Amino acid sequence: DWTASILDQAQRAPESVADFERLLIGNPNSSVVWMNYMAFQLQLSEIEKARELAERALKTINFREEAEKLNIWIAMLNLENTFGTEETLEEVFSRACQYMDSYTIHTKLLGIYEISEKFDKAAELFKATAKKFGGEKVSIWVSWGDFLISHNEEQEARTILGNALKALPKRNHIEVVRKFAQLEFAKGDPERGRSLFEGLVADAPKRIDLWNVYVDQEVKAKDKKKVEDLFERIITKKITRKQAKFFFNKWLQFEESEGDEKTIEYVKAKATEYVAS
Repeated sequence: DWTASILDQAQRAPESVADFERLLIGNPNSSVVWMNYMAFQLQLSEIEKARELAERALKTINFREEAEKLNIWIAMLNLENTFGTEETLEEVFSRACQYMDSYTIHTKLLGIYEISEKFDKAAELFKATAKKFGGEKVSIWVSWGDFLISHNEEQEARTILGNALKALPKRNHIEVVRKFAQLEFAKGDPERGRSLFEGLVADAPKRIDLWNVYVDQEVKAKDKKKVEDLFERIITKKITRKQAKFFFNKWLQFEESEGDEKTIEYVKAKATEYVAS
C-alpha cells in the first residue's frame, strides 16, 4: 500500500526477493513492481536494499518512460523523508530536480512534507519554490495560499497573494486572485473570498465568466439571500441573450433546490420578461 500513495502523489502475489526478481525479468519498465519490491524491503526495515532497488530502477526502466521514472523519484523522496536524514533527502531531491522537471519535483516534496506533517519544512520549501518559480507558475502561489489558510494564517495568505501579484505577469493576476477567492470559500473566510471576487468584477466588469464563478461560490456556500442579491446584479450587466438564459436557468434551478415556490415563480416571471426586452 506504500506504493498506492506514491501513485497517488504522482498525479500468487510476490512475497520474496526471487518473486520480484522473477517479475522484473518480464516487466523491467514497471515502476509499480519496483516500488512493491522496495516496499517489501522497507517492511523488513532493509533500507539500504530498498535504496539500491531504486537505483536499479533508474538504470533499468527505459529512459523514455518518464512517468515510470517519476514514480521512482517520488518513491525515493518518500523513502528518504521517512527513513533517511536531512542530508540523504536533500541529495535525492537535488538529484531528482536534475533529471525530472524541477518544479514538479519541488511540488512533490511539498506534498510529502504536508503528508508527514512537517509543516515547518513545507513553509520553508514554499518560500524557496515561489522564489525560483513564482514569476512563472500561479499554482505555487495557490498551493502556498492553501497551506497558510489550512493552518489558520489568513493574514499571511493575504501577504502571499500580494507577493504573487508582484511576481506574476499581469495576464495571470485575475487567475491567481480568483483561485485565492475560491480557496477562502472552501477552507477559509468566505467574506474574504467575497471581497476578492468583488474586486475582480470591479476591475473586469465584462468578464462574465467571473460573475459565474462568483455565483457558483455563493451557491455552494448556500447563503440564499447573498445568492439572490448576486443573481439580480448579474442580469443588469453586459450579457448576451444566450448567457441570460443560462443565468436565469441556473437561478431557477437553484430555487428549485430551496423549496421556495414563490421566488421560483418570481424568476420565471422576471426571466420571461427579460426576453421581452
